[PDB]
Amino acid sequence: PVATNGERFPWQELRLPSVVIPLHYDLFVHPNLTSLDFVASEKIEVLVSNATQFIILHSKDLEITNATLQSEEYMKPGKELKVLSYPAHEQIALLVPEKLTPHLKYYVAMDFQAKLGDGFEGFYKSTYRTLGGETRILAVTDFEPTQARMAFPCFDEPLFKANFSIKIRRESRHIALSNMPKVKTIELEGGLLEDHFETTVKMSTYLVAYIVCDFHSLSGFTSSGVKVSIYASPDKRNQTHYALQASLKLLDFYEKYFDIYYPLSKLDLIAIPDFAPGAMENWGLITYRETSLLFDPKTSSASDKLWVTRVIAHELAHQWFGNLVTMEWWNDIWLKEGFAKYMELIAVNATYPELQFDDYFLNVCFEVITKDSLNSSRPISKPAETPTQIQEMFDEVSYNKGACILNMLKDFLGEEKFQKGIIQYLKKFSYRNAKNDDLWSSLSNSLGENAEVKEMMTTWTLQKGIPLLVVKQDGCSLRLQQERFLQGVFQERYLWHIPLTYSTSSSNVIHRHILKSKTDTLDLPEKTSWVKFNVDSNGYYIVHYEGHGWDQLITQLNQNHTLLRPKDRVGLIHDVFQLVGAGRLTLDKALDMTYYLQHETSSPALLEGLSYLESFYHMMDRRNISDISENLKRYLLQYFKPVIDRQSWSDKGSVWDRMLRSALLKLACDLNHAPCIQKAAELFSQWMESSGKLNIPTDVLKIVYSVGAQTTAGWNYLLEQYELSMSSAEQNKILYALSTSKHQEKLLKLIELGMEGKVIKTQNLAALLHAIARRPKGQQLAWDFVRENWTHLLKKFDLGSYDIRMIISGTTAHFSSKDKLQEVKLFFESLEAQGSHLDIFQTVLETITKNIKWLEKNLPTLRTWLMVNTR
Ligand SMILES: *[C@@H]1O[C@H](CO)[C@@H](O[C@@H]2O[C@H](CO)[C@@H](O[C@H]3O[C@H](CO)[C@@H](O)[C@H](O)[C@@H]3O)[C@H](O)[C@H]2NC(C)=O)[C@H](O)[C@H]1NC(C)=O
Ligand SMILES: *[C@@H]1O[C@H](CO)[C@@H](O[C@@H]2O[C@H](CO)[C@@H](O)[C@H](O)[C@H]2NC(C)=O)[C@H](O)[C@H]1NC(C)=O
Ligand SMILES: *[C@@H]1O[C@H](CO)[C@@H](O)[C@H](O)[C@H]1NC(C)=O
Ligand SMILES: *[C@@H]1O[C@H](CO)[C@@H](O)[C@H](O)[C@H]1NC(C)=O
Ligand SMILES: *[C@@H]1O[C@H](CO)[C@@H](O)[C@H](O)[C@H]1NC(C)=O
Ligand SMILES: *[C@@H]1O[C@H](CO)[C@@H](O)[C@H](O)[C@H]1NC(C)=O
Ligand SMILES: *[C@@H]1O[C@H](CO)[C@@H](O)[C@H](O)[C@H]1NC(C)=O
Ligand SMILES: *[C@@H]1O[C@H](CO)[C@@H](O)[C@H](O)[C@H]1NC(C)=O
Ligand SMILES: *[C@@H]1O[C@H](CO)[C@@H](O)[C@H](O)[C@H]1NC(C)=O
Repeated sequence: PVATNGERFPWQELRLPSVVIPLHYDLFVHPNLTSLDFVASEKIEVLVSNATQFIILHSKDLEITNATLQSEEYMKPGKELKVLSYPAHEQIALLVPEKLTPHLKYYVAMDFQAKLGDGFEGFYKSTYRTLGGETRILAVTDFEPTQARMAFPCFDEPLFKANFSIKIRRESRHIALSNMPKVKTIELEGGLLEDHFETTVKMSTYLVAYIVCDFHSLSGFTSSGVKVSIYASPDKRNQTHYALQASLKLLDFYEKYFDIYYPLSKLDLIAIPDFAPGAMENWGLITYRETSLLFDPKTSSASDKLWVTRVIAHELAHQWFGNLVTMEWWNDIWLKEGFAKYMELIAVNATYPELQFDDYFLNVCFEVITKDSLNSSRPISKPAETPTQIQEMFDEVSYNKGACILNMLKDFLGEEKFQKGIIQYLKKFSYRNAKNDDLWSSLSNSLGENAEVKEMMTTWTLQKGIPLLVVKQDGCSLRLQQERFLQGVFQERYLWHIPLTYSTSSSNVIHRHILKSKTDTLDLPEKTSWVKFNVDSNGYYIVHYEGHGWDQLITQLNQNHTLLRPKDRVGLIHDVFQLVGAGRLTLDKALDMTYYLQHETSSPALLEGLSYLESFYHMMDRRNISDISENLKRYLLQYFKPVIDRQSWSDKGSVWDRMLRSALLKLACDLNHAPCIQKAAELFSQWMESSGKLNIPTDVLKIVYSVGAQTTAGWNYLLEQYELSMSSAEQNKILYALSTSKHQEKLLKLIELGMEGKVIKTQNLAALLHAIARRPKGQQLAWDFVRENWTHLLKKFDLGSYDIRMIISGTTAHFSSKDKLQEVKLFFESLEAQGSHLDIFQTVLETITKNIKWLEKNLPTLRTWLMVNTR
């Protein structure tokens, strides 16, 4: 069953056969950054197991021109092979003239060439702007999951590990980096230089990497002698300082924490200009977006600092979770991505406790629950096959839900027993691969009535959705049922092994009960006012207090809120508003709970609460529901006047202090509070008049620019300043500010530039569209554009890239009318070209219907509740 030139093709599965295992790759690459193409050769030391007529391996968009097979027994230098190509599985078959012999080592050699990548995949070209306005080319790799094969032919599944010796030829004006450090640089006849790189460790193909560029570094050494260097564009070297400092502290932490040294002499962190993902964990050569790594204190803010620290810690943790211990197959991608996200917490809490990152980790878990509460959610670990359905595994479920469900398990086993379990996991499967079950046996065993942790996690990993815990308190006995939590019912299948954590009014001691059933009972050792299940919200479930249970907790908040823990509070605020969407509580209960927030000073809770009230304002503003929006404006500005007026247009104070400032000054300026608009307007006007000279504090930088962008003069100068900027973070904030214009031609212009890709890089287009679509003046525009340019979009990105998923989601999911639901339905059916299908078509439809339902069921309550206040 087969093509191309002619005949049958030996192997039919899209997975490779087990029979021939690579041990080592010699790989020579000769890129040309004027021609924008490359020539290359490799030699794959392979080991046969079963006898065979055909070697099979991956290759894509590669012209193969010579293919020889040598041996050491057998047939010494050396015989030629025939190449069959089968693009539909991205495979090529090497036909041999002789049934190869078991247990012997051969050498597969091919010459191959291709144009440098045109997109964000395989070995591609990126560009950057010099301070002088020069444009400069570099070449870079991104192979995850399956684009190693676009750069050199190989056994491109992450189970087929091997050693890699890379050689790279280059002009004198460039450097070459790769996974390993550079052993030597030999000069050649014609003036060109060639760099030789230490042979790698055993590793998967998706992590192999190499770059050619004219970047400058800053370097440092960890206590363990590792040479960390931070590579970036030449005129951006000042911005590499924080990343160096942090990575140093972080690698020290990770080394000790895991009790496993980082194996390589060096670890490079490079800031690539055209970079689709946030970062990529390429062993010893970690590639990052400039916003994931660079930092300029004149222009990056607290949040940016927190983000850069977070991604650095994420990618450094990958060096152990992923690279050192790789998953067997892409179905279990979370073992890498989830653990890496979890370790951000542990590592950043340890190295940078001033950042208060653990309060922010709750945020990330809650934002998961929001998407995980629909029918069309999926498990963190489900099977995967085709080139599309592997790319579908890359999102936030396999990632954040992963990290939260791990964070739960830390709490249930304690930091010390959890740590010891992953130390053994890492050591037991070092330089090797591991399944889901291999992790659980490692965490249970660390005699003997059993931790049977497998059973507990089978239900959190391989099963969809999230539990709701309902509790009734009749005097001194507690009723406990569990249900699947959905966002529209009145579920017939599911059941979790959910550890529980309750506290009471009587004492603040944490008692623990587990559970492995639909129903259960537990009596408390006291009569008491309230119970609060899920302490600090370290579990990944939602609590509903049926009977008077909710009302007690709200009267507790209004009386003396500090008798609940500050994380206990954010949990309750969250849960209440979600249960309104569930139809288990009524909106007035939720809105009444927001009264205490004029006394709340824990910014976690205060920001959470405000986010719901701001969320409602924006729902109302996008629909033209003026009477409610104008009331909700007025409520937010009068209630919360004290805390708004207490805010300095400054960079002063803690991290949460600075984030609260940015939030509240944004809210005030988004709701047209004349004092905040006039201050912002002054700061911008002084700035533009001085021509970049004055300094807007970084925490009000978005606010000042966005207000400034309402005048035509300001918008045009901001777009100009965008192109000249040397901070990708300032640029980010400028792009937001530009996308808050009311002028339709201006919003379109931004989209057109983002298509064009020269001034506003294409990597920013999805976020840009979503920025526009969020607002009432651009929600239609953005929608029209995405439909009318679907073909035009799908040249620039493949579906289902993260980029395409966020273009669909970001232009549609905020809709909340029956009309627009139909428009989206229509458009989604229309895409039964190859288009249909993606999982995100369903989840958008369910998201829009959720908004339809929420409005019909709760809007008149929101209207009256606001009118009750005004009296
Ligand atoms: C990728 O392709 C480039 C051309 O597109 C090539 O640049 C060229 O390099 C040669 C020397 O290496 C220059 O020619 C020189 O040599 C001849 C004698 O053989 C002399 O007649 C000339 O005076 C000169 O000394 C070309 O001038 C040069 N082209 C330019 C404009 O720079 C790159 O070297 C290739 N890159 C790699 C790394 O493969
Ligand atoms: C491929 O990588 C492996 C490690 O994954 C290398 O094996 C190391 O070899 C040295 C010298 O024999 C030993 O001291 C180490 O114990 C090995 N590493 C570990 C930690 O197991 C091997 O050198 C590489 N192979 C090639 C072809 O160079
Ligand atoms: C190779 O050998 C073993 C027998 O030892 C067999 O089980 C395995 O299937 C063989 N590989 C194939 C697919 O021919
Ligand atoms: C394949 O191309 C190489 C280029 O290095 C050449 O030396 C060789 O002669 C070619 N193969 C054969 C069998 O001629
Ligand atoms: C950063 O500033 C220092 C001193 O002010 C200067 O020497 C250097 O050129 C600057 N670096 C960059 C990349 O702008
Ligand atoms: C946060 O960090 C400190 C150590 O710096 C520790 O006392 C505390 O237990 C940590 N919490 C978590 C979630 O690890
Ligand atoms: C959830 O919703 C619809 C209708 O109830 C159902 O057909 C669908 O299969 C469910 N979601 C998925 C993708 O399982
Ligand atoms: C709230 O309760 C705390 C703890 O007893 C107490 O210190 C404080 O004075 C109380 N304040 C109010 C507002 O009742
Ligand atoms: C939307 O806003 C416009 C401008 O204020 C207003 O004229 C119109 O009444 C609103 N649309 C509807 C149908 O309410």
